[PDB]
Amino acid sequence: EPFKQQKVEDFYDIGEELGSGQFAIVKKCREKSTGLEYAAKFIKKRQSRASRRGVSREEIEREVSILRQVLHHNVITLHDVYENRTDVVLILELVSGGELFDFLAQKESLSEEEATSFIKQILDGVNYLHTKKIAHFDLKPENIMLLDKNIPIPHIKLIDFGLAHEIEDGVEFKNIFGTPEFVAPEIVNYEPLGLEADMWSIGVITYILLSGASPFLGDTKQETLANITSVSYDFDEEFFSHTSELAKDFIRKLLVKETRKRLTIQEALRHPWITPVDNQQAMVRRESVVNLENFRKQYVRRR
Repeated sequence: EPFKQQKVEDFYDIGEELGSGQFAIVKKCREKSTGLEYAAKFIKKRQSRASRRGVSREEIEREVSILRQVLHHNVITLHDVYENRTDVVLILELVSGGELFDFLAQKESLSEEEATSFIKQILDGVNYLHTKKIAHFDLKPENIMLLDKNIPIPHIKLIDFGLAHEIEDGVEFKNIFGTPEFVAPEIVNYEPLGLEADMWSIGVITYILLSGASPFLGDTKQETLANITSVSYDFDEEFFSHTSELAKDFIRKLLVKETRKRLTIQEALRHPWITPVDNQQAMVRRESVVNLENFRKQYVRRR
């Protein structure tokens, strides 16, 4: 339905900053009428076409269209949409538990069983999207949030659908976007895009989650892109000495250039590392640990 033309401030209390993109600013908010808390995403609108600042009507309407479709316990929910002269404001589910990687860095120990549990949460959210032919296109640790960091096993919420796109039958979608470190070769090569790009990103997130190291990240953006296109990564024993074989197989099957060869979200969920076939493989996963020393070190370096 239409965006609300009323003043956001007239119906919402505005609190602290939660974050921002280049073209958006997210703030904690409360609906005066209900007393309920949400997050208000203020997206700056473009003036005409050649504007350096602002997001286009098409891109704003796409994000809204996608968010209005999604109702899943591992995905952020949309509440309301407002529009003024400068901004289109998205009223979203309040997510305030911080980044998953922040929480993990806090743990005294982490087993691969625990790790897979969090990974499955992401996989469950992505599956829901992919079933609806929706690609997220921006899967990275920043966009992997939690509701509450104070329950034993926190619940993951996938956020920021600014780059999300509905995959159409027989329509070629080609674009260059996202954070270099996490993008699939087809993005870099300006080649047809689909749901496969998300699966590559999951492989990168898993890699970092288990090691602290990033598979393709170089000294510069130039190096990073060269590594991605040539698929040049390793399981160095400095970072992967504790890692199980199935964990490496899971990643190895996700970091594949050929899109048709890469695991689908369904194939990823069935994979023995996520889903043990017998008690043996379940116990191997249970006893395998993540070196949080390396994970923590590298995460603080991201701060």
